[PDB]
Amino acid sequence: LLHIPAIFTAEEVSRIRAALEQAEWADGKATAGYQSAKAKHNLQLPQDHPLAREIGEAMLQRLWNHPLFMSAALPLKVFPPLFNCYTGGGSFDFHIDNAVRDVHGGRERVRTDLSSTLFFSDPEDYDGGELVIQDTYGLQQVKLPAGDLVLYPGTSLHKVNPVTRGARYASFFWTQSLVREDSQRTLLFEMDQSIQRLTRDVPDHPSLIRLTGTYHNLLRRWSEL
Amino acid sequence: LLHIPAIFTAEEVSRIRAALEQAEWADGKATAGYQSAKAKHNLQLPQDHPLAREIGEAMLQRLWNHPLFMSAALPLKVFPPLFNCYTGGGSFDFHIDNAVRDVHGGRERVRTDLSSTLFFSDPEDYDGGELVIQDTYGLQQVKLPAGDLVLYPGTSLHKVNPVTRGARYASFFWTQSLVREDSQRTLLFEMDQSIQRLTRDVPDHPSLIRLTGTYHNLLRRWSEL
Amino acid sequence: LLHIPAIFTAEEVSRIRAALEQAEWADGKATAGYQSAKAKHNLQLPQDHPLAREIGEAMLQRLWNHPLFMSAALPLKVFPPLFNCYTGGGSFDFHIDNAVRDVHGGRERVRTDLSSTLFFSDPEDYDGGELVIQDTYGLQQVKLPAGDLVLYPGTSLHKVNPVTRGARYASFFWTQSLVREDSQRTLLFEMDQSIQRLTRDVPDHPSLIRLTGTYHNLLRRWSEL
Amino acid sequence: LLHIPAIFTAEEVSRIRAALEQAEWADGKATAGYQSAKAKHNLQLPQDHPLAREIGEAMLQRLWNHPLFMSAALPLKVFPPLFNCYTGGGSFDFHIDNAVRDVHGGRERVRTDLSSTLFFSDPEDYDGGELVIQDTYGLQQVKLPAGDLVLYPGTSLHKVNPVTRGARYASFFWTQSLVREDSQRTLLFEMDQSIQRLTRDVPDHPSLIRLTGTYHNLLRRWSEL
Amino acid sequence: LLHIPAIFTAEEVSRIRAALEQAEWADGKATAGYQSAKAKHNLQLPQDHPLAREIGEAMLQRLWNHPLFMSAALPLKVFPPLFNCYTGGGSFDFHIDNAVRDVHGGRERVRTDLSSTLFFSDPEDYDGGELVIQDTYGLQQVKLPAGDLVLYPGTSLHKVNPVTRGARYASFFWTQSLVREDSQRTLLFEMDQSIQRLTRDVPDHPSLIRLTGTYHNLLRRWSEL
Amino acid sequence: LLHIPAIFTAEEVSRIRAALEQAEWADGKATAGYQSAKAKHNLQLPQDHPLAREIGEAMLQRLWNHPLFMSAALPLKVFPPLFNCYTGGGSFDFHIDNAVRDVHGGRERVRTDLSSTLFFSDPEDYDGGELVIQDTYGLQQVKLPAGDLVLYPGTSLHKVNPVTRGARYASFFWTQSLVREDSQRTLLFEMDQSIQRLTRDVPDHPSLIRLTGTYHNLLRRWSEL
Repeated sequence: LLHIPAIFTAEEVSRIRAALEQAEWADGKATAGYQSAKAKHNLQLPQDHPLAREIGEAMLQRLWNHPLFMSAALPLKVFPPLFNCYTGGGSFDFHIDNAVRDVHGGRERVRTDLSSTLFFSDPEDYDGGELVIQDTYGLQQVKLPAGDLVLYPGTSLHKVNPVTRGARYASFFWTQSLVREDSQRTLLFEMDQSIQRLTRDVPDHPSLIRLTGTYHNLLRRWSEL
Repeated sequence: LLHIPAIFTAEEVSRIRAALEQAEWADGKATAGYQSAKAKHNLQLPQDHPLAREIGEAMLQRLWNHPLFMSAALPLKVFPPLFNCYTGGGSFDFHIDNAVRDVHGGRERVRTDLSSTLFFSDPEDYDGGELVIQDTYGLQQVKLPAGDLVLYPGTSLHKVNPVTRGARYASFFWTQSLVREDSQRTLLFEMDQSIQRLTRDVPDHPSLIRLTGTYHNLLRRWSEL
Repeated sequence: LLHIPAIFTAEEVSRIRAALEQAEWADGKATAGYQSAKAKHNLQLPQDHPLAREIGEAMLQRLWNHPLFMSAALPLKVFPPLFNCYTGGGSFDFHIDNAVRDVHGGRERVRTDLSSTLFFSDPEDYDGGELVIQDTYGLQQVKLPAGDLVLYPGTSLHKVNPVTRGARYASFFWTQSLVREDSQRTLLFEMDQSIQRLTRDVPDHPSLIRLTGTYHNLLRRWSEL
Repeated sequence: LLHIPAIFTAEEVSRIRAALEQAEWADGKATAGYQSAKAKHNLQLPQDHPLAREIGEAMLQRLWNHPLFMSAALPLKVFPPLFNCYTGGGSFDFHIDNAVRDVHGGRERVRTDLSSTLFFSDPEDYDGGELVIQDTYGLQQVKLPAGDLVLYPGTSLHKVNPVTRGARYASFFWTQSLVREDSQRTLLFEMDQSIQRLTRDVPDHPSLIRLTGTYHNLLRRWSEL
Repeated sequence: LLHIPAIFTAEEVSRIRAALEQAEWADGKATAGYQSAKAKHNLQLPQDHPLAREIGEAMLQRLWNHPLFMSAALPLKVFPPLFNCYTGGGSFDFHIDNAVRDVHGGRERVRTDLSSTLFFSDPEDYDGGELVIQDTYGLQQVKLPAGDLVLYPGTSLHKVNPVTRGARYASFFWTQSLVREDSQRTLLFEMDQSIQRLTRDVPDHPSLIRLTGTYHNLLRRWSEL
Repeated sequence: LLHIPAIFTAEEVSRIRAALEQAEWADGKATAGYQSAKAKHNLQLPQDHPLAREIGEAMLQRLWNHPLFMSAALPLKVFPPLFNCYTGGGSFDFHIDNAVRDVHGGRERVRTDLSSTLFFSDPEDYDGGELVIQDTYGLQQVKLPAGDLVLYPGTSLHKVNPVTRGARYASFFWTQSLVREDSQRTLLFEMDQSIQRLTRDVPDHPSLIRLTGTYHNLLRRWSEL
């Protein structure tokens, strides 16, 4: 799990949450097939609601210009972000995301390599509502400050606990990475961090260009696009 | 070889075949390059003939909504269906399909993972014309009722026997699957039928969600798009 | 990080630890290459020590008959277990395990797909000594009850904190799995657990034999031996 | 499904069957696991039976000298052949073969890439006893002349129908190929046959040496050993 | 390195060079990210300069209809060709190309499997300016006649030596191949040349269709699109 | 083509060549199979020759302790070195090496990932005898000083030109690498050189241990053993 903070500033988050608080919400089951629909009991904006289209586009521009998201996710496709609200006991029980998610009836299709939640509500403003991620050998609970993003592989079973007080607004989306295998992405991420550290401490060292070549030749071997 | 019956109803097949019988046909060697053109001796509609465009689109809408085709083929791209007529001795001797088929000057290009024939003529309405498929260790002959589709891997050498009486009308196309390797697709197909059977017999069993998670993680590992 | 408890019984662990307390120890910088030897400040038994070979053989027999270890590790090769002691400030600073470890006497070489530590000391009897495993975006600290084993991928930088009070006795080793990729092993492990759960609940269901066939076909696709 | 005829001569087959007719048989439920032993209702020779070891060695010598078996199977390991008898209603209901079979003595483990049955009984001499191999979209039944072998991928559920009259004697085994994937083995097999055909027809052609290099380069890319 | 001569005729090269000589040149550092920009000291046309768009399109059509380029490169994407000029000491020190190059801010993104330079200056018309390609085990210097193309893998470190007299005009671009691995591309290229040679010497041989089938099944196995 | 000089000292080379000059030689066609034997017109020592086994063991001990050979070849298996003599017009026309070579004593089989020739004769002492290696787009000729080794991928057609004056003595062998793919091996080799250069210039840099971890994780991903 990668926590990427402050995608939006505090004033931006306040503006976005105010619009979400005043939006006309629809039943969340519309974007789930008949299976995980049994587990989904929240509210969602329609995909092409103008607020969802506007903030989704704003999220994409921020993420494509975030060095941490670019390095760790190596994004190729970002599914148009969806917006949900858990309140009044709303929840999303344990489910796996579909391997391929269609956009506008299959115009674009996104392999769900990575999943993400961007929190638009303060953790003090709702009870429950934790994003619970279950791996093979353990569980992780995530409840981040408003404006922060969590990034985790699409291979995990996850759920959102019921919200028992207040309301939780967030955006969620999937990313198809250039690099499908998470162990390969993390290897590239760690190697890039090492190269960045060496560039600061000892720039102009001839081994840096060759290690950069190694990094990009790995990307050549592994990138699908 | 997968036989998918009744893509169209009997009344629809009668309408489609009547239009095909009244269409203006061209020499089939147009679509074949100067290698398999020596083996191709049939009639074909031009690719953008309005009948070929109309029934091709109707064909895609039915196939995209057919659970058997969706599960077995896992389609990503469907080449715009071509339409042919074997009559008066027309035939297509043994040939292999090109690995990549270009659409409209290469705007889209389809890797020919799977081949398909949709029969529009009754088997009783023509002699010969069998679709003969030769794998490494044997041969299969296919002559299906009108409205039925045959699906088979693009890796095989195949031919159409001469038509010595009547006329054989059919559509043919290739599919680029999300999953390139046939053994991977069949594993996924078999797994899905097992999960479908368990959902019927014992729904809400907690292992069903996890096996569905397994299926989609395999699709996540194997899907190219 | 998989926790496999009670490899040995509490009585057995006491006998093993008592023997290790009376053993003659060697400087740990004899079995790590000169580089990781800079980070190594602990005690180790020589690989030809009879006590190390005796306990190591007992560990192998237990592990090769342990369903949890067999399923999660899918072992092909197990490097002969080594035994270390951390006491009086002894530690092992951060290091990466060599990808291929040669076994004394030639012949065998083990790809270090999985790492493991079997704890022989009670956690309350020593201070510090935690096994710290560095992830891409996380730290994990491990200090398990005596007789328990931790299994983790060999792809991680790890270390052992200094033991300030008491002594920490343990065995460590590496495993070459049939399945190299950790994401594949966990997928197989999860699938097997789901099948056992279904086998208990609804036996003789025809989907069990087919899903078992799916499991072994995946093992057939992925196993290297 | 590849049929390899006349591994042994007719005279040899009569001697082998006569010896097997006079041998002391054991219950077949001693070689397969619990799940498969439920489906197993036949007779088998113990793996240390001298007749099984003598005939099995004779099978290995013939198979390793057989150009057809060598090319289509590309064998790396052959599991020591086993011998069974189906008579008096004996059968082996549907089952899948374990992906990895351990050889007595502990040292060797065979990935079951390919399955094989060598028939020692005349098909006219017994009723039933068909080897039924279940495909994704088909069923294949095999009942071959005495002395003939069938070679087929280990990825299929298969069974043997009850023998209602007479007795069916056969040998079965598994092969770990150099080339794990069946589509790769068939590609190599077809390519080698084409080269041999060209070698007979137009020898000394400079493209023969280069295509042979292509064949071995593919074997270099795909062979695991 | 593949040398493909006479992409353009002598008269066409003269016309193109005259326009390049009269064009308004900009600093090259624009296309170089902040890294290789320290190594880039030449002149480039803006990407959408009408001369760059016109000749890039003209190169595009010539290459798509060139049998040597189609077979060796197996192109899927061609980055819109860039145009540079080295003069007055201009050079490009050692650098590695980025694995993924974006077109117009990411509408299309090209994996840089292959790199290419098309020379528009006569070697006699400038001093220095050699394209130097450093492999693991050696260096190659390329300085080709005007109108000729060089094709080489994108995995190499390369540079252009300073031009100390005259001026060097050229176009450069990258190609994403259908087949990512260079060893797979060369195997296909060599095998295609063998099949072409056999078709000339002995056409209508039944092994040619099967080897062509082998070639296309390899392309089916390896092509990404 | 990697050139590894001075496997033996000049004094050692003189003793080795002096022994080979006095040894009893055999027809080279006994080793190579037909087709390759058609192109083989040289002398070779039998594999049970004591001089071949003595020098061969000396080569193995030197190579296994040579950092350059260890890094570039990443050897898993080395085929017992063979010894040949070219003189009086003796030659070896173009040929590919078999992908899998069996070692005489049974048991071991070597995938011929890499080829090598150790020169025991001074290049001035014989005319001709060049080792010609044919690439996809070029030819390389090798005639190295006595005691030097050439290492090159096993994927190439190669030959030895006739020796018209003098005699050429050499040892040749194949290596199965831990890493099958040549592009992977060179990537690892280049990465290791970059790490070693950095280790000398800026030791104790925290990026060195992490980059070493990256190297071994790549080795963990790619090594087959």
